[PDB]
Amino acid sequence: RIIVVALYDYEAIHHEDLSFQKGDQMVVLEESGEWWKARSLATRKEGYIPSNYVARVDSLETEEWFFKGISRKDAERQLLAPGNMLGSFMIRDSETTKGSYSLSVRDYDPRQGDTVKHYKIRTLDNGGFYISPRSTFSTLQELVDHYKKGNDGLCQKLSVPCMSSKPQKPWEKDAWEIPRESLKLEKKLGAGQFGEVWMATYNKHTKVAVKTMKPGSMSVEAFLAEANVMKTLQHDKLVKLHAVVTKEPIYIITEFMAKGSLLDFLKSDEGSKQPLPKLIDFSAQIAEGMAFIEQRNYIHRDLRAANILVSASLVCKIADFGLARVIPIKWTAPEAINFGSFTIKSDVWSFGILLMEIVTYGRIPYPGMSNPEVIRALERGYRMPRPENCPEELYNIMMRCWKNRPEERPTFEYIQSVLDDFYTATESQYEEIP
Ligand SMILES: COc1cc(-c2nn([C@H]3CC[C@H](N4CCN(C)CC4)CC3)c3ncnc(N)c23)ccc1NC(=O)c1cc2ccccc2n1C
Ligand SMILES: [Ca+2]
Repeated sequence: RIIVVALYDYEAIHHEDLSFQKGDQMVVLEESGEWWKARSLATRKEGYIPSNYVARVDSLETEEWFFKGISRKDAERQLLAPGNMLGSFMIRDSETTKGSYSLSVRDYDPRQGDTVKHYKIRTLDNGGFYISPRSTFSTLQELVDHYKKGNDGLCQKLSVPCMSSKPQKPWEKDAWEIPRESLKLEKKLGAGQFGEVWMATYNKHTKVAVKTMKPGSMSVEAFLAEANVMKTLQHDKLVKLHAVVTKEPIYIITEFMAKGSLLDFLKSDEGSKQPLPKLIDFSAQIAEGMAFIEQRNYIHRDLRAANILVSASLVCKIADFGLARVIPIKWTAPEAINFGSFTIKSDVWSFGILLMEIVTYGRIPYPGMSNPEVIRALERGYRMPRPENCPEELYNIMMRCWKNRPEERPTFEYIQSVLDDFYTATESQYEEIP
């Protein structure tokens, strides 16, 4: 008999899903991935729940101050998000020391400003935890209680856990292919050569974006096999593919991103208020999604700010992964223009051009130059000059992306790592403490 507790409130919106409140316990009847079948102990109702809204009773996940599967760089992002404060903290899974835990605390340095600091939490036998050998605790819960009153060596005494908002509800179960009838397409957001993008609603309670495909050269079955495969390549930095309407014209359904494209966003008023570190943070999120593509041995083919989407919390996600592989020379590598050699390394070239888009708040690449003019300039070894608000070191990344030989271009794994810690010396990623 397996009992889970509700981490968040959930209101049912489908046929068989259960509503519940935070703290509700439930008996697990089935584990089916995204949705579990359960019995509420509160309502005695049987039905489906999102499994990301529950954790085993008394597991660490149930604690306000604990964040499962969260990286150094995400801890920092979350802790730097609106809603938090000096001393805001989390205990999380250690990223570099598998099986152990780390503390992340919101701090403030005069010389640099709001920062997040990291402390290794240490474990062995005894089942105990210490950050510094003298100060020892039986449970993680005792550790947090300590560094809540007074900062015994810590940069900052702990105040309140980091802020969590509720996770995205998973798409309805068994609803990869849906009837068109399930959709209300409410606002045309854009339209072009291959179809349209619309703001829609799926069965009344879910806002989605819908891409409608003009019937083209491509087959129907040939288009769905790619979507089918693309849907399995889920990542936090790729827009979520939810569903498809298989009858012509093909509708593609993704999560809705509140801020539209990175390009429009950068050019908006709020866009122009983003300081360089944030612009750098955006690049790092994009590099992360591309690291993932890279590691799975895939290729985007059409990387640029028009194909990056911004959520309302300002999370960047790569869009149109898969599409340019079924179906703009200024973002394309010379080998790809000249011979059609598209590779992860030609995506790397595109990433450098996008990095320039971000630093220039959406200015077109090679301003005042035509496509032909660009082709020849690059052949003569020209590169865009460093803009004003661009640190030399950020510009060197761009230059490395634009090496004429594709083999000499960095990997996205290395770009991400450079972008992630652009203001942090390796030695300084984790605080010391006697
Ligand atoms: C639902 O499908 C998609 C939707 C979007 C999308 N575009 N826009 C704006 C962006 C600015 C635009 N415009 C810019 C210019 N300004 C001036 C006006 C506004 C208007 C439209 C959005 N706004 C909010 N949420 C969204 N999800 C989107 C992008 C890609 C896909 N599809 C895929 O990614 C995809 C297709 C696909 C096909 C096959 C396999 C995989 C596949 N995938 C992952
Ligand atoms: Ca250190």
